[PDB]
Amino acid sequence: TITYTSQVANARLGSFSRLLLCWRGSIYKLLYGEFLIFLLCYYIIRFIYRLALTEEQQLMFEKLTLYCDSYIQLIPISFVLGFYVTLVVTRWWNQYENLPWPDRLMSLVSGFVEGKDEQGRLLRRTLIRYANLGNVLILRSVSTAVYKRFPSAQHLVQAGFMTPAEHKQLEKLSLPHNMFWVPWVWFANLSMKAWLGGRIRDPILLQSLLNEMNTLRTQCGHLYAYDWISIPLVYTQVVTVAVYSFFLTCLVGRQFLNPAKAYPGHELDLVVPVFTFLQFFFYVGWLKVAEQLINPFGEDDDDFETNWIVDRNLQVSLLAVDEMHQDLPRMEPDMYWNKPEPQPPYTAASAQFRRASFMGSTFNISLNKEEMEFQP
Amino acid sequence: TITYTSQVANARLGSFSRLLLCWRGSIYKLLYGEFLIFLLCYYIIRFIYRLALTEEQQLMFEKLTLYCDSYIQLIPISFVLGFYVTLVVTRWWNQYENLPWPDRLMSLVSGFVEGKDEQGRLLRRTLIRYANLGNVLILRSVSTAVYKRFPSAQHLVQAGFMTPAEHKQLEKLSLPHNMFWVPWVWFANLSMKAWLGGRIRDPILLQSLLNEMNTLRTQCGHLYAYDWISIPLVYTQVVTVAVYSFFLTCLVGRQFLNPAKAYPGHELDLVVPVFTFLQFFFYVGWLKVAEQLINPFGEDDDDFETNWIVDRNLQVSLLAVDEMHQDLPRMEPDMYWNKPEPQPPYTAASAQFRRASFMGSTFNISLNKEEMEFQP
Amino acid sequence: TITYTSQVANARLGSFSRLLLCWRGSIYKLLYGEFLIFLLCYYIIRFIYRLALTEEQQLMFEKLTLYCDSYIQLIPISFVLGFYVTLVVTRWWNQYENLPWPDRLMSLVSGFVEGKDEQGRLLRRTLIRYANLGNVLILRSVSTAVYKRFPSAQHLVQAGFMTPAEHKQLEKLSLPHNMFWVPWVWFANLSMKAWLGGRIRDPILLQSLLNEMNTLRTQCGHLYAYDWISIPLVYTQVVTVAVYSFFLTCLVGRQFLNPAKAYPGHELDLVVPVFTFLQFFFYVGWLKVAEQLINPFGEDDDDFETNWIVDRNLQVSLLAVDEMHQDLPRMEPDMYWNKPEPQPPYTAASAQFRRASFMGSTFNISLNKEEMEFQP
Amino acid sequence: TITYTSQVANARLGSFSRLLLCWRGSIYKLLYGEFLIFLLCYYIIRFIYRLALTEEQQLMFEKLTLYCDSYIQLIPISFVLGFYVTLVVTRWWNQYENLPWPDRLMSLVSGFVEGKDEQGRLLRRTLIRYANLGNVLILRSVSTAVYKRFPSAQHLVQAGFMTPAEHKQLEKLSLPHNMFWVPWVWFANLSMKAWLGGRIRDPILLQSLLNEMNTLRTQCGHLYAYDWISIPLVYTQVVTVAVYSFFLTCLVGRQFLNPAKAYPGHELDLVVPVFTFLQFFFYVGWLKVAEQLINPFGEDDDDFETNWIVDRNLQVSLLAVDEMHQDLPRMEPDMYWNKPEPQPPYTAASAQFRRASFMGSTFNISLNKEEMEFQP
Amino acid sequence: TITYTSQVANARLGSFSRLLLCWRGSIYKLLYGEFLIFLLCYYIIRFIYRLALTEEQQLMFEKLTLYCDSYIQLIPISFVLGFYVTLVVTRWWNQYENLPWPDRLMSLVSGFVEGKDEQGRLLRRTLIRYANLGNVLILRSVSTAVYKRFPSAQHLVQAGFMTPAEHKQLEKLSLPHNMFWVPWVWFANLSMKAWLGGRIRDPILLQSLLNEMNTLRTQCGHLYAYDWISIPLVYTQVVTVAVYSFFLTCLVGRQFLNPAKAYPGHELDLVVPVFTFLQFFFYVGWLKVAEQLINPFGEDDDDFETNWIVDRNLQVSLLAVDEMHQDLPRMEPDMYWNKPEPQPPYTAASAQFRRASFMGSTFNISLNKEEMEFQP
Ligand SMILES: [Ca+2]
Ligand SMILES: [Ca+2]
Ligand SMILES: [Ca+2]
Ligand SMILES: [Ca+2]
Ligand SMILES: [Ca+2]
Repeated sequence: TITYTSQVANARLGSFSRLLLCWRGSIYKLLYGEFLIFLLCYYIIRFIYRLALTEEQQLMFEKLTLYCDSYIQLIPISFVLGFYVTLVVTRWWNQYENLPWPDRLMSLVSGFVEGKDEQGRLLRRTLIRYANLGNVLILRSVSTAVYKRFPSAQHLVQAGFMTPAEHKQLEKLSLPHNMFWVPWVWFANLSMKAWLGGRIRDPILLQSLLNEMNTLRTQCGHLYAYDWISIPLVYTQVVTVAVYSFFLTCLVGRQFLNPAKAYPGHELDLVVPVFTFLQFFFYVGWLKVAEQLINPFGEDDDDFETNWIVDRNLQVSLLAVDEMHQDLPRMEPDMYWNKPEPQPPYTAASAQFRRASFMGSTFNISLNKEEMEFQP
Repeated sequence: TITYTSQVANARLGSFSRLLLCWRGSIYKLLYGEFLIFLLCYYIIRFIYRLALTEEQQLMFEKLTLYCDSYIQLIPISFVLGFYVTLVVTRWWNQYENLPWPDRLMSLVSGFVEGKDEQGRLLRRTLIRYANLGNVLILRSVSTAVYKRFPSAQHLVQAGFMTPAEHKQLEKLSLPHNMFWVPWVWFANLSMKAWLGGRIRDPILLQSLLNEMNTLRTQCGHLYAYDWISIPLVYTQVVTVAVYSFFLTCLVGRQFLNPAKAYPGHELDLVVPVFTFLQFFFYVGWLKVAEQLINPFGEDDDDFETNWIVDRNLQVSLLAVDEMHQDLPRMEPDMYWNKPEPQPPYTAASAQFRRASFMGSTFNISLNKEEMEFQP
Repeated sequence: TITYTSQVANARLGSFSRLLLCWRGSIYKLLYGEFLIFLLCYYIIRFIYRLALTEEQQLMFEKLTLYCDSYIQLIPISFVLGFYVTLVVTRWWNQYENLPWPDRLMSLVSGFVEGKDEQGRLLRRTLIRYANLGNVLILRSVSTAVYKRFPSAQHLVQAGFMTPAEHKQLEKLSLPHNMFWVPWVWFANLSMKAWLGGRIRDPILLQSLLNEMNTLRTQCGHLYAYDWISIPLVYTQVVTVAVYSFFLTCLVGRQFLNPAKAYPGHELDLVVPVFTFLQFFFYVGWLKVAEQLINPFGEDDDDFETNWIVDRNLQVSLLAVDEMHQDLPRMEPDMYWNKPEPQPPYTAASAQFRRASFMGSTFNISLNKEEMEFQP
Repeated sequence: TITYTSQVANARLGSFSRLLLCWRGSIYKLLYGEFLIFLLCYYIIRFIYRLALTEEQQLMFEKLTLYCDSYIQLIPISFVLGFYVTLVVTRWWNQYENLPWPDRLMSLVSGFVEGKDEQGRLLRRTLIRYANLGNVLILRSVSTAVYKRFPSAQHLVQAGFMTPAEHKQLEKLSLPHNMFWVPWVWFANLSMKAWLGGRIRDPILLQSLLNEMNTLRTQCGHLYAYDWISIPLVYTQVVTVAVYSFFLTCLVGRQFLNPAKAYPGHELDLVVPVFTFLQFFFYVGWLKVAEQLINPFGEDDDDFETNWIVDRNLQVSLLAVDEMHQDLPRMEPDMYWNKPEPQPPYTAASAQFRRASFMGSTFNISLNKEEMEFQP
Repeated sequence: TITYTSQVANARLGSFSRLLLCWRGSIYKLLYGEFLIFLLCYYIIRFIYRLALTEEQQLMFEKLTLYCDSYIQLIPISFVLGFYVTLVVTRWWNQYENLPWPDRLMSLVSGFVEGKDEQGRLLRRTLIRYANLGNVLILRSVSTAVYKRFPSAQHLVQAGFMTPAEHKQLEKLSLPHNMFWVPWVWFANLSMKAWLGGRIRDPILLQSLLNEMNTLRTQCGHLYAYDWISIPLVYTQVVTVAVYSFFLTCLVGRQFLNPAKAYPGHELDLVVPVFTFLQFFFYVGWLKVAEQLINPFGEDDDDFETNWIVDRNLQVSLLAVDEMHQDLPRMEPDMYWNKPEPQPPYTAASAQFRRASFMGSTFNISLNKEEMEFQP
């Protein structure tokens, strides 16, 4: 993930132009190889035309170039690119929104599962670890970076996400499917056992715990669904062929012809086709947006930091359920204990951000005395 | 379903160009016959024009071709196709999202329904089987593959999805409607009976079970609604007529005219309309996307794997509710039992994915000593 | 509602072409009268120009055609139609999604409301009938077909949806508003009475029932809102004028002038404007899609089957709450009682749909021995 | 709000054409003044050009007209208008969807708040009046019509929405913010008091009441947010500048030049620029749609009927919570008491709407005996 | 945040025209510097071409001028700008919708947390302060104005949002991540303590409180996600490159060539490219919309008022949980105590807004005696 929120916080002079001096996750980094290939082919064709071709062959090549330049518009690359990229971006944000965060579940577990002793600590840690194990299983099934980190269940055991007993259990229940769903059944059964054993005081608390776990399960199922059901290959091929055919046509239709013939478009000859290169950047970068966002769990610069998410979730959930359980800061009267209208101060750099309350768009409407009189 | 997520994980050089080589569920497989027909018609017209027509006929044909060429417009067809395809793709993804997964309900059943004895086993299995039976009924109503697998309720009984007693009850209840709703009423009544018999210990747990079952029922109802209420036939015919009128006009407007006549745009006389064929590929593939995705439960290569979904749901739900009930791995302290900040290790292949935590976009904002001072 | 899902299940050769031979709910059926009027006007203008203009007249009619045919492009017909029809289709699907289905509420009632005696039967039937009565009241307020079926509350009483006592109570409560909301208050009060009388065993069950009933009420309110708040009249008029002015201009801009004049494009008199007719079909059908879907509760072929929905809902809900209450099939061990991995059989027609489970896109990633080794 | 649903129920001949004869909430009513100003400017410029200008001044004006006519483009304005109007319409429908309806809360209050005596009547009426008071406060904050009806809290007291005691309490609680949130705190505290006093029999019922009240609070907050956070003024100015620059250019670029000059675009002047006026109609009406819908709580014809909504909500909620409390129609067996399959009759006007049930798209598939046999 | 809802309440004459006289948050304020730079470059190029080039160089520049003009298109730029700006606007509205408001939680806390003594006051205030502290932590993480107001946790303690004990606890819990999640765990633990101590009378009320707190936590997590996962830098660079390349080509393509050369479209030599400047305004403002809305928490005119939101939330929540707890206005019969149909009066200004109730679109349908007769 490449973040430039701090850079684009305000709409300053050349705000988006300053972002053109970036390399990581940039259009240059994404399409420099394709641009080099296109440049090589373009200049190879140019040299072939100027040198190898005879006079009649050159005349035929010039007619071909004029014809290709005239027929290029008949490729609606922009229409298809816009629609396809919109679809890809929507799927990308949905896939992010389906990333499971254990914060709500961990707060519920810390609040509800009682016991400051070893048994209570173990129960809370086991529940949060089941949640994290399910999340990590789905993530390693759907993300190449997570898979490289944990290429096997033995790797998961060594990393601490799974105990040897849990690994042995997963083996006994093994079925010819992805077993990311097992930790949720484990969580349900362990929560029921805790409620029956008095560690969870009420069925409403148990139900809340299971509701949070089920929300996480739905998120993981959505991640699996996005991984499995790819965007239609036919649609992807349609967009790809459009872009590639456009630029393959440009390779012959944007060659500078010998000025001796003085064709309307080719009176002046400069070696570099600057506007063809600009079109290449525009269209191929538009395509690269989809090429990078189609699988947001790869190893691209703008792909999600799944490994960091996993590490942070483990740390935060374990800390919340173990060290933060029934461990609260001292409860004392606050700064505004007897202040009817608290007014937190402003710093010098923030004093200009003090605004009056907005009371509604009708607040400033002016009416006469007779206008406001109720009628019988 | 055709999956290429592995292939498109990273935005490598020519990633979509590599996908262009796939055959299954591809644009070539979808439109080769239509392309053959279009090519045959185009070249029949060409041969007629250049072999049979007299001089006057040829002059009239050239005038008509020049007249036709101006009519062809890309904007209207592009708009109609883009909107129709966007609607079709949105409906296709919604239809997938309405596929019922019994994971949440099965975890709830495994947790809440008590009893390791034969009666408890039977109760849990019957509940999960009612859920799966409703799912399979709707799926065989809406999916041709599932229907071919289970062409009759007797086939459902033979496959083990429905018992002879359940089949008899369904026949007794038969109404002139799709009876896919009966298993949900059965599930509600059986859950109420289990709660009254002490197998379910709390009405809160009963309510959670019924909420999950009702979510499944709503998903099945959405599947039925998508199967029943097709996209407006008028809209489908409008898009089809747009595409066919465009290409029928092309069949003449794109004919190469005798270059001797020195017509404005017909200098070069190639035998193949390369750009017209590229337009055919793009637009007919865009239409084929909607043709394939309009009914995602058919037998297309890109259609859903309803049979696999049914089998996996049955196996997973039965295992969870029967073998996984109150069967948990030993609860023991984990690797980070007394590690305040656990740090799971990284492998050699994943060490490059270790990232520092993102602490916010305002983190790096610099302020002076005076700027950070509160004012009264 | 015209269903062609079975026909468009697979993307076959001419899949959408075969849909052009349909009559009910078709473009021809929708716009044949408009096309006939346009054709009559066009051929009246042709005859007027060819046999009523002296010559200077003919010369000015030519000049008017060579002007209308050129400024015709000024109309943003495609943009307007696309953007308006997208909104119309979205509203149409939302209106369908707000159709109340009593399946969840009826399962909840059948389960929760206890008593196999006459009083229990009456209570369950009365609750489900209140739900159905509210649904039918809103449907007859918003749908012309349902109103024609039940043009009065006396008709509702004669049809069995409302009791004479309920009709008298409605007349007693009558306010100068649509009284479709009364059955929901009746349902809430009857459920409270049933809980107080011991027929409902728990406030949690009562809350679940009221949640389902309130979801139904929200759906009915959304139906009322869609009926009341029509799409902006200015927005509809803009698109209507855009289409009508375009096709009124075409009447004089797409005429075949005298070939003697040798006007460019006007040299050949084909009599029949094939492309003008194709454009008429395309655009007027794009507009007819919105015309038909703007009120999905009218009497068009593609409008919702509100009467069938009412009948099916009544029958299904009554059966579920009366005949199916505490009436379950015998609970016996299933076919896979002791089968760890059940595998339902495949028929000959479906054997090709047996697929290997998808284990994730990272499943086939290959790594070296050192790549998978954890580092310190 | 202008309603034409009954008029557009069926897609009849000229269904949308018949709507061009309406005045209220019409494009004519919205843009007639702008059209008159534009016409005056156009015919001032035309008369200056053919009268005041000298012989070479006319040539310069013709050159300017051609130069301007070249730069009049449809796609940029069309695209910006489409996107902006789509956003405006989405916000308009969301703002309607956030209008609070007290129906669910009133049904819950009537059911749960027990007691047919004076204390119970007062409690139920006070709760429903708190809900209505919050709704009215937000409505008078966000709607000009509601503000004009109730320009002060004293007006609210006189109208009966607030008691003098509630007005005094609001004055005591006065903060420098909009105080529409106070009635929700009042409702929560009164509900807790009622539960503690035995009037509400269960904390589950209390929770349901508070959930409905909080849903209403969220709707009111969304209304406040839409009132406060307007669409970006930059975006509005961009769209306005696009439209106005277009039609300011059209003032000179669409003048009828001298036909004798034989200019390509001007061989026949019609005095009245019919197509220019049609473009003005289309684009200015498209912009006026957004102008009217940007604030749907104004006083336009198509703006929401907030005053009627307030009146109806008050009347319906008070009736439901006071007169309909534990007042049910006599519970008696219905018409289909012992009818296994009820079939309500059809009138002569609706007999054609009787339909056979839809059993699924796979119902009609035909399979051979060998094809339907399960394989080992 | 710039509000003009009161200005655009009604669609009046020049409604959006009067919005062009605004400076704050205006297109002029956003793009004046860029327009100045573009103008300076354009006139530098013009002066060079007109006073420094020789005859042959001027001829070459003239040819390059038409070459550049031929290499300019509007369709792709409009398409990409429209889709990118739509995405940015959707994200902007989502980011606003994820701003946490403590209204529902504060009402629940005031209702449920019992006790008018100091312990109860302290408990309620501490819970509401935990919610506000979490909100403020996320806000200072994601918003530059809030960060400048509270550049440190010491600043938060000095402003009263955090106590010294809470600050010490946060330091003790410090992890290498954003610690904005700690207050939710604190809230859950304090709520559990309050329920166990009898301050919360029921686990149902506890569950409601925790559900509201978890909704706030989800909103804060969405704010963090929007701050962290920026829109793809490739997409941003693509849009920026499109716009900037378009105008870079325009710099030379829109130069006014020497009129003496009588080029196709350069007869006039207006010194100011009025239409090029209008296009600059249009497109650069369309881009500046996205530039301003990409980070809605900066310090732009149209950016959210996070500081005011924080202050208002603190004041309102503290008042609601402390002073408004069990402090209700006297419950007395209302104005319509025994009026079956209350009719609040209308003022002279709003008398015209009194409307008859909408009874549905089928209300005015007319039927015959035979038509409305039920059939056998
Ligand atoms: Ca990727
Ligand atoms: Ca299909
Ligand atoms: Ca209709
Ligand atoms: Ca308005
Ligand atoms: Ca900003």
